[PDB]
Amino acid sequence: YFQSNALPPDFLLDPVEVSQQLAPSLTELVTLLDNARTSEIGTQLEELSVDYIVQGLLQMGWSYQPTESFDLDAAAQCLGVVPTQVRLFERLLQILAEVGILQSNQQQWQVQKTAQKVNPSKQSQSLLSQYPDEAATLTLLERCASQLSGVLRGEIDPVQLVFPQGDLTTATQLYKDSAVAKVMNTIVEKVIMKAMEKLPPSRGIRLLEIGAGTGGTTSYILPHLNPNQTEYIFTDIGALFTSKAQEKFQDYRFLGYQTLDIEVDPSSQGFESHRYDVIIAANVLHATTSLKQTLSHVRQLLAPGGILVLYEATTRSRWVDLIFGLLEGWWKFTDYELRPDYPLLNREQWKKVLSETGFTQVVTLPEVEGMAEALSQQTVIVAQAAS
Ligand SMILES: Nc1ncnc2c1ncn2[C@@H]1O[C@H](CSCC[C@H](N)C(=O)O)[C@@H](O)[C@H]1O
Repeated sequence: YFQSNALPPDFLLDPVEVSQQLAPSLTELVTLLDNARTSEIGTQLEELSVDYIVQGLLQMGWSYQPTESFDLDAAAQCLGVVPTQVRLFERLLQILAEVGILQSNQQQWQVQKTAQKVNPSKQSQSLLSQYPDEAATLTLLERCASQLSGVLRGEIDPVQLVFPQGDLTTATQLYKDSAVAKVMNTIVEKVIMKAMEKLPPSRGIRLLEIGAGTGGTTSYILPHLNPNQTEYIFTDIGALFTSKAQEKFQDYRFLGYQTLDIEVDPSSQGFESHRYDVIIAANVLHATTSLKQTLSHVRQLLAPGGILVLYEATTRSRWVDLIFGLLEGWWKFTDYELRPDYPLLNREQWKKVLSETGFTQVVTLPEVEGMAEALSQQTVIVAQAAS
């Protein structure tokens, strides 16, 4: 029975082996997603996003006419974009170019077509009656994007728009109970419960969640953990998040709460190096300045042979730009050799930097043949600390 608990968690299954065994469960799980419905709603949200950008630009006095060329800074200064929001402002122009309203050569911008009248809020409500199931996303897009000009002009701290004290959950319902998040979060749970199904009765398991928010992904895991054999450290950079979560999860008695900034050495923050079996980071690692230093801090927490579970969006999204792209974390990135103009990585980029930062046996999920395109826009990545 008893082997020494000081020795590494050799009992953990391999991510590839976990992926193999869950494969039939995933082929049934991804068909529960509506191919057309989540595709329809995705396209329309990208069209709505344009409306919000045009609405916001006009409210700042945008007066540029077709053929006219302007400089990015000059336009920012004209419309009153505060200096810290010009990165976001550039991306909003890049989006107008994708749809043909603007064109870009050099760092100069030329108007192609005059933008027409928009009422994105009237159209938002239409979408809400059509698709009440994505109400969290439209409500949050409404609160953040219908205030874009306030944000670009620095009159609103976007934190109060995305994560105000009186409402941290709306941003979590997006991460937790959207159609796609339900699939991805179930994978996170099934992966974690499969990886540990060989845990000796003699040994406890230690999990640590980075950037856990108010527990969007956490809530999928906790119902399956064995309180007698588990320690679960709920961390976030913000104390308001851990405090709301402690309220939500108060009757799970095996939970620890603590604050962690994954951009600074976790050992300087009260965390033991290389003594966590499983690290969860859902939708957080991208929001840092250097993925290599961030992933090296993550690696520093993992026991030899321990498991990282990552949940990340992998594609550009205009409606996401109008919510989380308002925040500092979205544009923190400075590792331009890897991330030239957007904080997110695709599946192949994530595998690459993970192998460079001391991980192996990297799996990306789901990978099912006829799955919805929307399942290719997000991924669960499982990787093993390379002993
Ligand atoms: N540098 C950092 N270190 C740790 N957490 C961070 C961080 N920067 C941002 N975060 C946290 O990352 C979270 C992104 S939203 C949280 C998502 C969460 N997994 C959920 O499903 O609810 C925020 O709560 C934010 O506070």
